[PDB]
Amino acid sequence: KHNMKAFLDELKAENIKKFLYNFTQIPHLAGTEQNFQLAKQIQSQWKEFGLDSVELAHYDVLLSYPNKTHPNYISIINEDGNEIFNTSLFEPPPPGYENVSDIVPPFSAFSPQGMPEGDLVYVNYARTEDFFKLERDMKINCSGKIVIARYGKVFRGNKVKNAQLAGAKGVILYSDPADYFAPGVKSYPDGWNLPGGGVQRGNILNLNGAGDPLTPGYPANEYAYRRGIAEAVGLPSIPVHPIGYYDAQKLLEKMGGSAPPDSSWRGSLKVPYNVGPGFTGNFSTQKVKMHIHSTNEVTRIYNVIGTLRGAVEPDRYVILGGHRDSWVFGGIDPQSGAAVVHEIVRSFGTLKKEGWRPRRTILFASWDAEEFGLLGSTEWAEENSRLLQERGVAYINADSSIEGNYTLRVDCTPLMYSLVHNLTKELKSPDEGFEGKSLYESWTKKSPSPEFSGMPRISKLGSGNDFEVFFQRLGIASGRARYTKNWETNKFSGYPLYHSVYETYELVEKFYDPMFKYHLTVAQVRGGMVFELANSIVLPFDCRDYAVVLRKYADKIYSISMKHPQEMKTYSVSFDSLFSAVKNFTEIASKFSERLQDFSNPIVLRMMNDQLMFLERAFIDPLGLPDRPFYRHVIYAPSSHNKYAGESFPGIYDALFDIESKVDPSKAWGEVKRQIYVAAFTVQAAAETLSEVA
Amino acid sequence: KHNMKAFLDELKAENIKKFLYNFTQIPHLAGTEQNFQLAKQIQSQWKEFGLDSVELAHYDVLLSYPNKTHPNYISIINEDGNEIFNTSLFEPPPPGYENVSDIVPPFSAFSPQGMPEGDLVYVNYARTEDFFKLERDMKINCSGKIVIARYGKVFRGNKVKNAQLAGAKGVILYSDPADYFAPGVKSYPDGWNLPGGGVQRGNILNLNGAGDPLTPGYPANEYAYRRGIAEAVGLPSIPVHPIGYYDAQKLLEKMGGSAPPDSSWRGSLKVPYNVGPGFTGNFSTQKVKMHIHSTNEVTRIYNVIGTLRGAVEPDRYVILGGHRDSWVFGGIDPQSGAAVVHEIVRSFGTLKKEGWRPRRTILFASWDAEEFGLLGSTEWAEENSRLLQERGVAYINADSSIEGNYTLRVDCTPLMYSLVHNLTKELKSPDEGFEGKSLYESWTKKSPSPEFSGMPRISKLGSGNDFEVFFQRLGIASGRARYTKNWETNKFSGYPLYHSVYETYELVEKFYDPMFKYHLTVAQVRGGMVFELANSIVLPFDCRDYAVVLRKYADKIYSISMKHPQEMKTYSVSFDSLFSAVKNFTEIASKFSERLQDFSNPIVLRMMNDQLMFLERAFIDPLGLPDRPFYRHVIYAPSSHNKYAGESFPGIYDALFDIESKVDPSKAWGEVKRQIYVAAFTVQAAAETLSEVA
Ligand SMILES: *[C@@H]1O[C@H](CO)[C@@H](O[C@@H]2O[C@H](CO)[C@@H](O[C@@H]3O[C@H](CO[C@H]4O[C@H](CO)[C@@H](O)[C@H](O)[C@@H]4O)[C@@H](O)[C@H](O[C@H]4O[C@H](CO)[C@@H](O)[C@H](O)[C@@H]4O)[C@@H]3O)[C@H](O)[C@H]2NC(C)=O)[C@H](O)[C@H]1NC(C)=O
Ligand SMILES: *[C@@H]1O[C@H](CO)[C@@H](O[C@@H]2O[C@H](CO)[C@@H](O[C@@H]3O[C@H](CO[C@H]4O[C@H](CO)[C@@H](O)[C@H](O)[C@@H]4O)[C@@H](O)[C@H](O[C@H]4O[C@H](CO)[C@@H](O)[C@H](O)[C@@H]4O)[C@@H]3O)[C@H](O)[C@H]2NC(C)=O)[C@H](O)[C@H]1NC(C)=O
Ligand SMILES: *[C@@H]1O[C@H](CO[C@@H]2O[C@@H](C)[C@@H](O)[C@@H](O)[C@@H]2O)[C@@H](O[C@@H]2O[C@H](CO)[C@@H](O[C@@H]3O[C@H](CO)[C@@H](O)[C@H](O)[C@@H]3O)[C@H](O)[C@H]2NC(C)=O)[C@H](O)[C@H]1NC(C)=O
Ligand SMILES: *[C@@H]1O[C@H](CO[C@@H]2O[C@@H](C)[C@@H](O)[C@@H](O)[C@@H]2O)[C@@H](O[C@@H]2O[C@H](CO)[C@@H](O[C@@H]3O[C@H](CO)[C@@H](O)[C@H](O)[C@@H]3O)[C@H](O)[C@H]2NC(C)=O)[C@H](O)[C@H]1NC(C)=O
Ligand SMILES: COC(=O)CCN1CCCc2cc(-c3ccc(/C=C(\C#N)C(=O)NCCCC[C@H](NC(=O)N[C@@H](CCC(=O)O)C(=O)O)C(=O)O)s3)ccc21
Ligand SMILES: COC(=O)CCN1CCCc2cc(-c3ccc(/C=C(\C#N)C(=O)NCCCC[C@H](NC(=O)N[C@@H](CCC(=O)O)C(=O)O)C(=O)O)s3)ccc21
Ligand SMILES: *[C@@H]1O[C@H](CO)[C@@H](O[C@@H]2O[C@H](CO)[C@@H](O[C@@H]3O[C@H](CO)[C@@H](O)[C@H](O)[C@@H]3O)[C@H](O)[C@H]2NC(C)=O)[C@H](O)[C@H]1NC(C)=O
Ligand SMILES: *[C@@H]1O[C@H](CO)[C@@H](O[C@@H]2O[C@H](CO)[C@@H](O[C@@H]3O[C@H](CO)[C@@H](O)[C@H](O)[C@@H]3O)[C@H](O)[C@H]2NC(C)=O)[C@H](O)[C@H]1NC(C)=O
Ligand SMILES: *[C@@H]1O[C@H](CO)[C@@H](O[C@@H]2O[C@H](CO)[C@@H](O[C@@H]3O[C@H](CO)[C@@H](O)[C@H](O)[C@@H]3O)[C@H](O)[C@H]2NC(C)=O)[C@H](O)[C@H]1NC(C)=O
Ligand SMILES: *[C@@H]1O[C@H](CO)[C@@H](O[C@@H]2O[C@H](CO)[C@@H](O[C@@H]3O[C@H](CO)[C@@H](O)[C@H](O)[C@@H]3O)[C@H](O)[C@H]2NC(C)=O)[C@H](O)[C@H]1NC(C)=O
Ligand SMILES: *[C@@H]1O[C@H](CO)[C@@H](O[C@@H]2O[C@H](CO)[C@@H](O)[C@H](O)[C@H]2NC(C)=O)[C@H](O)[C@H]1NC(C)=O
Ligand SMILES: *[C@@H]1O[C@H](CO)[C@@H](O[C@@H]2O[C@H](CO)[C@@H](O)[C@H](O)[C@H]2NC(C)=O)[C@H](O)[C@H]1NC(C)=O
Ligand SMILES: *[C@@H]1O[C@H](CO)[C@@H](O)[C@H](O)[C@H]1NC(C)=O
Ligand SMILES: *[C@@H]1O[C@H](CO)[C@@H](O)[C@H](O)[C@H]1NC(C)=O
Ligand SMILES: *[C@@H]1O[C@H](CO)[C@@H](O)[C@H](O)[C@H]1NC(C)=O
Ligand SMILES: *[C@@H]1O[C@H](CO)[C@@H](O)[C@H](O)[C@H]1NC(C)=O
Ligand SMILES: [Ca+2]
Ligand SMILES: [Ca+2]
Ligand SMILES: [Cl-]
Ligand SMILES: [Cl-]
Ligand code: NA
Ligand code: NA
Ligand code: NA
Ligand code: NA
Ligand SMILES: [Zn+2]
Ligand SMILES: [Zn+2]
Ligand SMILES: [Zn+2]
Ligand SMILES: [Zn+2]
Repeated sequence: KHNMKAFLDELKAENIKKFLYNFTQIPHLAGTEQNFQLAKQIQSQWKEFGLDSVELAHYDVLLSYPNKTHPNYISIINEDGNEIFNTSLFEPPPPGYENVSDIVPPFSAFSPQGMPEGDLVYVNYARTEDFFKLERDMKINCSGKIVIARYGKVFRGNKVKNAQLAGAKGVILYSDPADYFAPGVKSYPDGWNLPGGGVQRGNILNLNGAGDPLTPGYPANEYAYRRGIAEAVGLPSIPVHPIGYYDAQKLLEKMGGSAPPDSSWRGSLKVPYNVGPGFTGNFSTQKVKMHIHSTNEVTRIYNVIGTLRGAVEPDRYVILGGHRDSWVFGGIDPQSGAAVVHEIVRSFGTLKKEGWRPRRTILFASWDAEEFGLLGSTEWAEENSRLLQERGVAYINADSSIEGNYTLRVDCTPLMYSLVHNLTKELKSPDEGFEGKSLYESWTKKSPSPEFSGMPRISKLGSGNDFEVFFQRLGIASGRARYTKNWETNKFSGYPLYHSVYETYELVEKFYDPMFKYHLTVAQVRGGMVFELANSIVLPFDCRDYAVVLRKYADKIYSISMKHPQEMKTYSVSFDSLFSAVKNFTEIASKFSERLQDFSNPIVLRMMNDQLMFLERAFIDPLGLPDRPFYRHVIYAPSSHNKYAGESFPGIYDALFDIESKVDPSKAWGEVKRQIYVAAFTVQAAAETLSEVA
Repeated sequence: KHNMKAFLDELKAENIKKFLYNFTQIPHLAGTEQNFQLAKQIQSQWKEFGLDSVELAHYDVLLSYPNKTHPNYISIINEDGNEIFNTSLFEPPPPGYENVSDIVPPFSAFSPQGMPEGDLVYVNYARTEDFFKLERDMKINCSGKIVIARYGKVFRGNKVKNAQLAGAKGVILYSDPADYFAPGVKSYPDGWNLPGGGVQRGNILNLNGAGDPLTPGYPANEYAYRRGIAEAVGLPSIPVHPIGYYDAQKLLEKMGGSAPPDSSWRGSLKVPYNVGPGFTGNFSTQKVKMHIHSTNEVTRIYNVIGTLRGAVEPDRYVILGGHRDSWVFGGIDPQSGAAVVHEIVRSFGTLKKEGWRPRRTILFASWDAEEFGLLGSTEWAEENSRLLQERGVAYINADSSIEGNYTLRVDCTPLMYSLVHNLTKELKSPDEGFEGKSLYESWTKKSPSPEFSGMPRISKLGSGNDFEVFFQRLGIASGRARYTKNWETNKFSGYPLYHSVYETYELVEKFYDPMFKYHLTVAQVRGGMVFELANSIVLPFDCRDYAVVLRKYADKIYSISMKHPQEMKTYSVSFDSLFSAVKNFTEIASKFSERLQDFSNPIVLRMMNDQLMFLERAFIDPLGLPDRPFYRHVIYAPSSHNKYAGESFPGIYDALFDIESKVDPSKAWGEVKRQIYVAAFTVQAAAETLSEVA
């Protein structure tokens, strides 16, 4: 029989391992010839595997590269202008890769050029609250200072935006062992920790969903009109560069001025973590100087798009997508994901060769330039936005399959919760101690839901990956899944070797997943979701699960506002309309679910499959959120303080944030009330898409 | 049999006449008790007629009314401040209505209050080109002047916006006999001409699609957050008032300063039409003073929404809508339309009582507050926008059924051209001399297409009526049809008694349509279109007709740009991408049409009906046109110089308009190129919705 079990049994750990090895021998930086060569290889293999069509979709987008003959670095300079300390020009390459060429040195993509010199201020993680603490409580002024911030806790683009708004003239990012060195594990190559010469690459844009900085709204095709650089979306205005902790120690050790305000500001290095500004007495005349010479350049990128045409509803698309470009070798990010997609394609293609087709069309995507701002997925969705919003059933992302070896991690729309619970109950746990038990059982035991006993934790989608255009701009039901760590060590930093030259095939094979069993489990979860989405007669979405979370989010946002009881009285701020809408959604969703159970009529079916498919769509507001026109989903947006985190009822959340500091409270509370109305209206409108249609 | 012929034969001229009489005995001003009473009557009768559900949908919107105890008027004042001439306080009521109460006196809805005094400037029709002529050629400065403009040629809101941007401190509108008195016909009540005491009411907003000025984007429901008045959409900033030609003659006769620049500036009154400023020598110390005391007030309005549930595709909506509110009695506008809708509902309901249902759902709408800015249709579409954009097949408007008795007028999307040709070939001409001939034949003979022999003229949709939200904001295929005049007399002014107290039942019964045969023909055209849209197995849209017009519009816009060959060379302005997209659309549309002919499979059918339904939808750009976020259709928008007229490729048109006067040509031509890219991209994206789906 050709059923989900046939699909799942065809997936092989050994194949994933072979593909990962194949994808990680050389760097595949976006816009480079090697990444175009890999794109062509994937296109050819997906054709071989049996897909109906496999095309490259190319765009010309703004990318950023260091200057090969004018290297980026940072110095401590003395009063004569002699550079007495220089940060490294490259990470020491790992064993056996010391002759690999075209390893891009560490840099912050899209940094402007410049050579600013000044006194250092240490700003902890450079979060909104770190700058609050500096300016409001400690009275330290960052204006015209170079700030030094540790990576972790929030997306590095938000750190840079925060530093810029504080008046910094430059930003130095570094990896503190507190955040990137797990106690009792060795540094690469003898364990999975970050060595002191290791450095995390990454872009520092604030795109807010825009895609290519030069063509917001429209695909960067051959005849596109581009903005000039001065009007580009999301570029930083001050130079930025990342360093490892050997070099950071040299920059931090001489720091003077004020003490750290508390122990939450101290990392693990043998330094005081003084905030500054500037160095202690002996060295007070020394300064820090950055030298940044990277250039932004419009460069061609290539997505591979594979199609497996649906037998019954070819005009309904279930999308499995993940990126292919990497900073260096991409051992985890993204090739551990891409190897998993390759094996999924292979398995579906085996079934297709035996005569099977899925009910709905499955689209497979190998995205380019994800690392430079989700550019390949966003440009392709801008090109195809009309097809996607009228036909897009679901998008399953497929970046890194592992960031640990402890348990499953799922972030998705509430519409997929029941699908994920059901599927994981049918899959075998790969975990030691759970032999013969379901993935659901092991996952639930290791990662319990905070709300419900006997259920596992499933998080809201945030951002910083290729589902952003599909979910928060276009309103297509989206999900992601990977193996993860126990979050009770170095929390809200990912894995230590993230975006470093040390993220290699050997990292994975030796330290994360030697048997490729976690990879296989992740292929079963991602592939299984795609299979059910593309093949179930009734779409496997439960609208009642949206009703339950909407109430939780409404309680949360109400609780935030209720910290200001006097202002809620003065300005007549009521949440009644939002609770009413959520109550109505709950009642209508319950009734819709009864009809979905209680209806041989393919029009009623497809009518109801359309109501299911368009339910995520109904949370889109075509006017977008304030000053973020590409974040249109009213229930979920990336946190305005951390692109990685999701925020619920983001319009109301941002209206309430730090509201006690606004100069005009009547105007600020007016805007809170405006966002309440928008959210209540959108919830009610979404509910009404589930009512009887006539 | 229950087929279109059964539907059409059930329609009766005598019923339309009875309904028109019933709807026009008292005024039905939006927001008044009498208009709520009529709404309740229509709701009750549509239920009686057999519709499945009939609901009122109410909103609280900004309306505008004169102050009953502080009347609006204009004076000529002398140097002592004695008011030596006053304009009328009311139109002399027609025979037999001299005791009807609650006739709203003439006023310009949404005028601010004020009592400005100053010298008059006569500005012809107050068009963009009239102000160009004044400022650029004649060197007359309107700053701080009261302008007097004749009605006609363009929507009165554009006149006011143009006067405001010229620095006027007030606007006086009047009806010139040149534009509102047809040679050789008598004034009401003895003919259909405007008497000298007659005055045209009408709002002077510039909403650009926004709907209620206080709630752009969202329905004005019970919990809506409203903008303050200062941030409202579209309100004029200077007082405005309309007068008849007896009073205008008194204001114009003393005008001095410069002569009219040419005869296109002279109307029919026995006055010089001097432009001013101010009066001739003897009277140079006299001034004009306005007294405006109207108030804007949030007021409840009521739409009636009737549903006839579809038998096979209940989740597909074909909408017949027209408004019910009137300025006074609404003898033509809108009750000649509403009586026609009432009879259509009656006929469909007769068939329903015999057991028939249409294939798709038909929604019937009696809109409120159309006269105050399309408010009722727009608020309802804002409320239901998600249902309408995923389910809306078509919208047929149904305002005034007659504006003349000469021939048919149709303005619609190209997607309806073939439907209209086919239907009119099956209908009988009501015209004298065409007994036994088709409506198509009489219409084609009297109103030939300018492009094609043996075809009738069908115009682009403009605006100034309730289809605006459905077509230009939401991208639902839309059309309108009515009987019209021969446009070779007083051109681009409508009918003489438009928006006057004289627009009565007797006007229609005595002078326009004594046998109600033109009304019946219009009921057959509107009703027949609805019938085919709601009942044809394959949607009756021909995508090839869009391809033909796209080429015509691309040639037109290219020809405008080619007036500036030097700048097109300097700035590398090419239309190649737009022509390529139009060529592709033509090829893909031809192939789609072959498949539509060449496919028992209801999924392929409905898949292809979805491609047809979503084709108009594909011309929407969710970012809207520049500074007009609610005009989202890239092919059609209301002219930025005249809301009544449609403009094709409006983004490029506005970028090219008066471009030779821009101070920064590189920036201006850059924006032309940007709009070319947007238009070429949107045409190609629309074409690709017609490609094979996978
Ligand atoms: C959750 O779902 C419920 C439906 O079960 C919605 O309930 C509606 O709530 C609104 C209030 O926001 C009600 O609005 C009121 O309507 C009255 C007229 O209603 C009649 O006509 C409608 C046709 O639209 C019928 O549906 C209805 O059954 C009645 O026949 C108005 O008279 C009310 O206005 C008066 O009172 C208010 C409040 O004091 C004053 O401000 C006004 O000035 C005026 O005096 C009022 O507008 C509506 O009737 C309810 N519908 C139903 C079917 O019960 C909730 O709105 C929904 N939640 C959200 C967030 O949408
Ligand atoms: C009307 O419809 C036609 C399709 O019939 C479209 O034609 C496309 O036109 C674009 C130009 O805008 C072509 O783009 C060119 O693609 C080359 C690579 O194409 C290969 O890969 C694609 C996969 O996407 C295949 O479809 C294709 O068959 C080929 O296998 C590039 O190499 C070209 O770039 C080079 O030349 C340009 C121009 O000189 C330089 O600026 C570049 O720097 C570079 O050197 C170029 O990008 C595209 O190939 C065409 N497709 C097909 C199938 O023919 C029209 O675009 C469409 N009109 C509109 C408005 O959309
Ligand atoms: C830190 O690095 C700086 C800069 O060095 C340069 O850039 C780096 C990224 C590497 O690619 C280096 O190889 C590269 O040189 C060092 O300061 C520089 O020192 C050099 C050599 O001593 C100076 O060159 C001199 O140039 C003048 C020309 O007028 C001659 O008089 C001299 O004979 C000599 O050739 C150079 O001027 C100087 N540059 C700057 C910007 O200060 C620095 O020594 C190094 N510090 C360390 C390792 O502690
Ligand atoms: C044009 O109309 C103005 C204003 O008249 C008023 O408003 C109109 C819309 C109508 O509703 C009128 O019925 C209404 O009166 C006329 O000017 C006004 O004339 C009256 C009567 O002569 C003046 O009243 C005077 O008030 C003072 C109070 O201090 C006394 O000294 C007088 O005994 C007398 O009662 C009024 O002040 C004056 N108003 C203004 C604003 O000028 C005007 O006569 C008329 N012109 C015509 C018909 O040619
Ligand atoms: C209900 O739910 C809840 O309770 C919500 C809970 N909740 C609410 C409150 C606190 C909170 C915090 C977080 C996080 C904070 C830090 C996080 C992780 C990192 C940091 N700093 C990090 O760098 N990880 C590396 C892998 C991830 C990026 C990685 N992606 C990329 O590398 N992409 C590129 C390009 C991206 C782009 O340009 O946009 C890049 O980032 O450079 C991946 O996705 O694997 S996640 C998440 C949820 C959360
Ligand atoms: C291919 O095509 C082509 O060739 C396109 C050709 N083409 C291109 C170039 C020249 C041109 C000019 C025109 C016109 C110019 C003036 C016109 C008519 C009037 C004036 N002035 C007028 O007042 N008519 C009264 C009835 C119409 C309004 C009447 N509507 C209302 O009364 N509505 C209210 C509220 C509206 C709102 O608030 O928005 C109001 O207007 O007050 C109706 O629709 O019956 S139409 C049309 C097309 C055209
Ligand atoms: C990753 O795996 C791919 C797919 O197996 C490898 O690419 C493939 O490499 C082989 C051997 O080089 C190619 O076959 C050769 O073809 C040429 C003619 O073009 C011929 O001269 C040789 O004799 C040989 O038959 C094959 O085309 C190619 N397939 C692709 C790109 O689809 C790739 O080498 C692996 N990469 C690494 C780093 O291991
Ligand atoms: C995840 O799995 C659960 C458990 O199987 C699914 O819920 C179950 O769905 C079935 C099929 O629709 C329900 O069966 C129905 O039962 C009623 C009788 O009460 C009958 O009227 C229907 O004809 C039908 O037989 C079943 O009740 C229901 N079980 C529970 C506990 O809710 C669920 O649908 C799955 N989720 C997804 C997204 O697939
Ligand atoms: C326009 O036509 C409508 C519909 O025919 C007229 O309204 C209807 O008027 C009649 C007579 O007044 C109403 O019947 C009456 O009902 C009351 C009880 O409510 C009773 O006291 C009387 O004896 C009589 O039976 C009828 O309800 C009403 N129908 C509606 C509103 O649906 C209306 O009068 C006409 N208007 C004009 C201006 O001619
Ligand atoms: C308006 O009326 C015209 C004329 O009736 C309609 O065009 C006609 O549509 C029919 C039905 O699809 C076409 O018949 C087809 O003919 C081909 C053979 O060439 C065959 O392959 C198909 O199975 C089918 O029998 C017919 O060719 C076509 N006539 C013309 C002159 O184009 C048109 O569809 C109507 N428009 C609307 C919107 O309904
Ligand atoms: C990368 O840096 C080098 C310099 O280290 C740049 O080459 C110089 O560019 C300047 C300014 O245009 C010229 O005046 C010199 O003649 C060049 N010098 C040398 C030594 O080649 C180069 O332009 C930069 N590359 C990029 C892509 O920006
Ligand atoms: C319409 O106009 C009348 C005046 O002709 C207004 O009534 C006056 O309002 C003023 C200012 O608020 C009061 O001081 C007076 O006591 C009122 N005078 C009279 C004679 O009644 C009235 O407010 C206006 N109506 C509206 C709805 O604006
Ligand atoms: C910080 O320093 C700058 C530059 O000297 C100054 O202009 C600014 O006002 C200061 N801000 C605060 C909050 O002290
Ligand atoms: C793999 O699992 C073991 C057992 O818990 C753990 O000690 C080790 O740290 C894990 N490896 C990684 C990379 O997390
Ligand atoms: C018109 O008059 C005003 C007011 O006196 C003046 O400020 C303005 O500059 C003048 N404009 C032109 C174009 O002459
Ligand atoms: C009705 O038609 C006749 C015949 O052409 C014409 O003379 C008369 O003016 C028409 N009435 C109206 C209101 O146009
Ligand atoms: Ca873009
Ligand atoms: Ca509104
Ligand atoms: Cl992922
Ligand atoms: Cl109409
Ligand atoms: Na384990
Ligand atoms: Na290695
Ligand atoms: Na005639
Ligand atoms: Na009359
Ligand atoms: Zn990644
Ligand atoms: Zn990454
Ligand atoms: Zn009207
Ligand atoms: Zn009107």
